[PDB]
Amino acid sequence: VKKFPEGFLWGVATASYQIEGSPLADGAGMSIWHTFSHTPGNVKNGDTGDVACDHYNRWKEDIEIIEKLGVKAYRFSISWPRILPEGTGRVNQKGLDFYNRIIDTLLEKGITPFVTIYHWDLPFALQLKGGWANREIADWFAEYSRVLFENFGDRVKNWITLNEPWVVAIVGHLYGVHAPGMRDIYVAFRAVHNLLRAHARAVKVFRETVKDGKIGIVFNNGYFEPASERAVRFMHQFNNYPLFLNPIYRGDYPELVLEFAREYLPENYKDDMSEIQEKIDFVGLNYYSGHLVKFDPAKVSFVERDLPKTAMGWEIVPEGIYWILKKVKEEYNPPEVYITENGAAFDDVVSEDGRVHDQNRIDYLKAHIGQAWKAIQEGVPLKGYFVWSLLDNFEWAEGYSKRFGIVYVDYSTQKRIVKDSGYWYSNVVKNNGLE
Ligand SMILES: O=C(O)c1c[n+]2c([nH]1)[C@H](O)[C@@H](O)[C@H](O)[C@H]2CO
Repeated sequence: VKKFPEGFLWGVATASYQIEGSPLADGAGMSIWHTFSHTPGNVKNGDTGDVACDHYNRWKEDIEIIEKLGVKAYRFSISWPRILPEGTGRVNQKGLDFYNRIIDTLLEKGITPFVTIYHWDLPFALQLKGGWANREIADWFAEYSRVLFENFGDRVKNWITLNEPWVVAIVGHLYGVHAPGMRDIYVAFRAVHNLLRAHARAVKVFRETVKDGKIGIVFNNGYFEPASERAVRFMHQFNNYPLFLNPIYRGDYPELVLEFAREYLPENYKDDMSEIQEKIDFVGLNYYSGHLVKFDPAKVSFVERDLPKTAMGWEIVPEGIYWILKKVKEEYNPPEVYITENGAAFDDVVSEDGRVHDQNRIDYLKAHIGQAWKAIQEGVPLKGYFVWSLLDNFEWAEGYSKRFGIVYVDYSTQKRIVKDSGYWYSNVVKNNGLE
């Protein structure tokens, strides 16, 4: 048996735009994912977040599902434009009411809330003012954060500033695959820098406002391996937590990041580094996949390997999660770590028996939970693990076509069907580990 520490946090994870629907209900401002997904060509099948899982009306049912599964922590995000429709200034009481009911319900049912302040749904009003490209976002984010702390900090004690700022900056502003859909390398690296400055301003306000809670930040990570026998060192420093943690902990960008991108960063960016080092309480790592990497005249390309893949076409590489856990301890030694996301998309079918027999997702989860256990044995301070996702949801530019839930969602009726994964996971949580 692989048993976890006493009081280890077993959780599930969602994001506001991915599950809620009703993006303009009760005075909410538009977000950039609303305008981006309503632009033809940007999202698979013309899918948008207009309805999604209808969690905006079905929130109680979904929480009752979390409770019924015995899952102990729920990671969810707040939609900035529900709270402040123009991004700054006016506060919308109905948006606060929405998350207040979610928060109180979780606490009643003994589920611990983990709130992601920013999970990609920037108010459109602020995008008009440049969004992450604008230095003033540090102030706009700080004021948004202050609102959340004041309203919810009496009850929510675990906070995440940003979800995957690498994706926000690079996929949003260089690849243009995500909102706001831009393809400018200089904008993209100014967004990296501003995401850091905004994160740090939010931490600073947190210390002044919620004197008994904890705050951290979440990164996407890949397990990169070299094709022959440096481009791997780069991918780690650039795609993984070092891009942000080197500034946070060491006061500058990683070495290979500066080699590639010094010219794209603002000229006096080092002026902001002392503020950027605002102390954080934990590091959240997301992990999904491994990649084989070769040098190639960003001077990097991926080499496809055989290996089982998910419906995303992501190579299943469970040892990556142990690696990334060991490497973060080794490189930055954060006091606490969480796996804030881990999961897989598979082509899920409801059998005639009414169940979803996702043995592939179970194999995926079990393999990665084992590897996280190992890192705990070898001393990594991992305090929690979060499955992405509770529900099948809007998977960004893939639309509804990728299913990550441990609960199946039938979109034509909004019926939730717990998958074999969910039941299996429920048992892991109950036992506090693998049997
Ligand atoms: O780092 C990643 O690969 C990654 C995967 N995911 C994410 N980041 C985001 O945090 C979620 O909003 C996604 O829906 C989820 C599944 O694609």
